[PDB]
Amino acid sequence: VMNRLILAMDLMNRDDALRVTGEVREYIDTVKIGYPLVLSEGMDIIAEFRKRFGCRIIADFKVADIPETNEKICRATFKAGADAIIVHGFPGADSVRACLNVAEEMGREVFLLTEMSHPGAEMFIQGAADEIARMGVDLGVKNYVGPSTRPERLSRLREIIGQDSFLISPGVGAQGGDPGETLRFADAIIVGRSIYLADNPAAAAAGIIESIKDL
Amino acid sequence: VMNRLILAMDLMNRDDALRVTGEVREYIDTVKIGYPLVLSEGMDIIAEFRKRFGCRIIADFKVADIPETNEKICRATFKAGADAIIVHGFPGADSVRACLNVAEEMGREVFLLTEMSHPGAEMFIQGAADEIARMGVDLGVKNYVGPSTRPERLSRLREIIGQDSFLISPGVGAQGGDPGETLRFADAIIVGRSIYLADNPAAAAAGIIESIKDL
Ligand SMILES: O=c1cc(O)n([C@@H]2O[C@H](COP(=O)(O)O)[C@@H](O)[C@H]2O)c(=O)[nH]1
Ligand SMILES: O=c1cc(O)n([C@@H]2O[C@H](COP(=O)(O)O)[C@@H](O)[C@H]2O)c(=O)[nH]1
Repeated sequence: VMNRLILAMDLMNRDDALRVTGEVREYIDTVKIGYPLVLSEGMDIIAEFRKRFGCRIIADFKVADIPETNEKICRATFKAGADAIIVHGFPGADSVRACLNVAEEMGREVFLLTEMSHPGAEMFIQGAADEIARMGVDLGVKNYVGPSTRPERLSRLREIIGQDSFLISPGVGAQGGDPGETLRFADAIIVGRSIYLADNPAAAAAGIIESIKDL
Repeated sequence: VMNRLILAMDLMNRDDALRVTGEVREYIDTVKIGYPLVLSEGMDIIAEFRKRFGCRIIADFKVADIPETNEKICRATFKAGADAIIVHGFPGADSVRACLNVAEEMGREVFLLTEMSHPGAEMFIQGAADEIARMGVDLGVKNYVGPSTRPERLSRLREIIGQDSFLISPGVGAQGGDPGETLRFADAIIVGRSIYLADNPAAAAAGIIESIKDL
């Protein structure tokens, strides 16, 4: 992705989301849109963004249902124009396979979320994360999400998925993660509040890119 | 809930969803609306249903993000009129607490999803489910979701949460679960395809209720 930086656009107002995304567009080529924005403004926001900014859109819907419901969620999401969808691995292989099947049918991609970045991830997800990543490899998953807040875990996850797999990583900035250290293992970093709550989002994005280019 | 039966309305078309829900309204008082319908027709469908049918609406969004994002998802969901939201417990206590805080602020309820009903739930969720339920009890959660497909697990979950807690259970019908056996442990059953794909949804609902009344 452009500059290895993905914007997590979690503002819940279309006008503010459009303003900030437009201000930082020269620095990115991929926007992660999740439920905070979609549940506030509608699924049409995905095609609006894709068109207005010509960016790729990753729908961060942390899909985590039974296979049959996961298939429906993925079909609705790709119909709305999303390029990729983020899926939880913890509900198991059949639930992930259902998403992979719809992505294959529709010419799109699935990102598998392994370990999460927040403190509570240590309770149950962390202990299962290596196995979730191995499950991804066995299912043919090529895109993964891992935590900026725990670079030693990001390293172990990169070890499991290999160098050919694409790995993106949230938790940079507000949650404490560092751009440069995270990019030692991930291909791209996801950044939300550090950019969208900044007094000058473009300056915040530029600052991050400068520290990345130096790597 | 009326007749201890909750309709899982996972049709993706507003006209079909309204038709089926209207046909079975005399047999229920609670409709579970999830992402298949919301991502296809918009969040306004929640208030439309609540108004048209005078039913309680559980938003089955399997919330499974970091605390900050979970708070935003819950606020948007309750603003749309949902009476309750279903939250995954696998992501940990801070993520669940964020949802409980918004429900307290807005006078609504949180249902904690413990073990899931599909086969893949055996891979990672089942091994953590008793602990997820105990976490719910420690956080003060009073509403839970457990699997119709594994009544021995539903029994163990009921044992952990106590008799005062409210427990609802999906996996009845299409996934193999039985109404009567499930109601030995759960307060209400969730039924989707067995009713909404039936040639006569009202007859299917009536049939289930007749077998429930006999209990
Ligand atoms: O483990 C994970 C997975 C995520 O998708 N995310 C998501 O990435 C973004 C992080 O945003 P922020 O930079 O404001 O902390 C949010 O949209 C969040 O939902 C995360 O923070 N941790
Ligand atoms: O463990 C769980 C948790 C759920 O919410 N569900 C949900 O309950 C419904 C089950 O519907 P059905 O009766 O068609 O199998 C679906 O909406 C599904 O997403 C489930 O099946 N298993």
